[PDB]
Amino acid sequence: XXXXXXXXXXXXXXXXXXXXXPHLSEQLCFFVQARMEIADFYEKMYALSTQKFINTEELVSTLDTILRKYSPLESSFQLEVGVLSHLLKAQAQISEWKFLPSLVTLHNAHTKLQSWGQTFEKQRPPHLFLWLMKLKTMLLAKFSFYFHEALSRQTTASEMKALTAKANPDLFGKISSFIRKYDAANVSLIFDQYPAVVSLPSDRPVMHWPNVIMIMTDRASDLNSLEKVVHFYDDKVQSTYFLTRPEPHFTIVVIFESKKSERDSHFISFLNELSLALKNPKVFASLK
Repeated sequence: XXXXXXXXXXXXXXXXXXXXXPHLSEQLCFFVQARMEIADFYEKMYALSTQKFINTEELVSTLDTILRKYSPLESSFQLEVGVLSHLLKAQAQISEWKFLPSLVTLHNAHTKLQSWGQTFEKQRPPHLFLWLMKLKTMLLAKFSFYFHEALSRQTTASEMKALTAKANPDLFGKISSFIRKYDAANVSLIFDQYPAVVSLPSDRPVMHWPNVIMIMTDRASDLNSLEKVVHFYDDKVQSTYFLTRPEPHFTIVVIFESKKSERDSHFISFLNELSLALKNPKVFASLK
C-alpha cells in the first residue's frame, strides 16, 4: 500500500521489529506474511478502480482464501480484514438485489465498525480505516435506496427515519425533491424481467413501460457503457425519457409527460449525480 494508512502501519513495525532484536519466544509470526498479501489485495482493488464495474464476487472468494490461510495487532487485523470482507460481500449481494442477505452482512460491517469507532474515540484515524468507513456508508446508502420499498413496507416510520438518518446521501429523498421541483411523471429504478423495484411518486407507470423497455433495448450499448445518459422524446405520446445505467443490473429512468430537450443540462446532471453515488469503482479509487 503505497498510500499512508497502510504504510505507516508498516513503518512502525518496520521499527518495532528492530526492537525484538529485547527477548524472543514469538519470532514465528505469519503476521507480516499475512500483511504482505492483503496489501497486494489493496493494490489490486486500486487497479480495478478504472473498470466500468467490479466483480465483487470474485474479490470475496479471493480474500477468504488468503484469510483462512492465517487462522492488539491481532484484534486490529481481525477488524480491518473482517470488515473489508463483510463490505465486499454486501457489495456483491446488493448488486444481485438480495435484500435479506445484504441487510445481514451490511449490519455486521456497520456494527463491527461502530464498535471500533467507539472504542477508538474513548482512547483519543488512518486513511484505510476512514476508507472502510466511507465504503460502508456508500453501501448503506445504496442499500437504503435499492431496497427502499421493502424497507418501508417492513418497518416503522420511526425505524425507517432512523435508517434514513444514517443514509448519506439520502437518494430516495433527492429523487423526491427532484420530482416535486420539476414535476416529472415518474422516476424508477429498474433491475435486470425489467420490473421496477423503486417507483416515484406512485406505482410503476404501466402505459409508459413499452417505451421504457424499447429504449433500453435500442440503447443497450450506450447504457451498458455505464457512463452515458440516454434521452428519447416520443411525439406520438408527447413524453420525454431519460435513462442512465449506474451498474450492470440497474437502470434509472426519468419520465416527463411533456417535451423535454436533450439539452436540459440539469436533468442530465441530476442523473449523473445519482449514478455517481452508486458506483463501486469510484469508491475503490479514493483508496489512494
